Amino acid sequence: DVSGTVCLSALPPEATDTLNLIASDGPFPYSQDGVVFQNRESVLPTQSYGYYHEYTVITPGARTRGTRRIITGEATQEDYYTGDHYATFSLIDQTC
Amino acid sequence: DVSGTVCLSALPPEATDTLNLIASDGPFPYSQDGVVFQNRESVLPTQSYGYYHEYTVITPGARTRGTRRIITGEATQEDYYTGDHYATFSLIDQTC
Ligand SMILES: Nc1nc2c(ncn2[C@@H]2O[C@H](CO)[C@@H](O)[C@H]2OP(=O)(O)O)c(=O)[nH]1
Repeated sequence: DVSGTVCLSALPPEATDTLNLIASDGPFPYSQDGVVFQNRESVLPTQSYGYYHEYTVITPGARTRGTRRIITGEATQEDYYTGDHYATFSLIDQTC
Repeated sequence: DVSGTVCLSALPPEATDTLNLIASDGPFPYSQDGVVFQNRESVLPTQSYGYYHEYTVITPGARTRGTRRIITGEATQEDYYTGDHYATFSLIDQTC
């Protein structure tokens, strides 16, 4: 299930950076940016393979790509944030 | 993010000195000169470990290494100046 909506202004600032890169189709910092998200645990609505894609939200100070991601779906403004490596997701509201 | 491009001639004269030392591969005045800059804070673009190196820009009168540095990247002409110990950076333009 999606755990509700979150305002974009409330997320780490790097979430805005990632959304801007998604809007321009990159260039992205990581080679794994833009791979298909398989939704293996069915936390997001079930869709055909390839509907969802994932992108890194950089965590400053982290030595890895970290645990923050944006997952896009195909619908307009269908962008989900996870801060916990795909355990929970929130729909991003870009208007607040 | 990088805060713009600045002409070399607009920087303190010591920045010119450090660039000339980098071009000759030293010798450098400080032992820390040439160590890897981690980009831990993700202020500069994401790159592999060892892409960036740090060099002192001497601050006149200081007893310590102070807060001024040049960070090189591996690309041609890719050099960043900070006067505030890595809080902000500007790209150096050696052509002006
Ligand atoms: N802030 C910061 N310091 C760095 C980085 N890479 C190397 N350093 C050095 O690591 C020290 C802290 O562990 C910092 O004081 C800085 O020392 P310098 O002043 O020698 O550059 C980096 O990515 N960020």
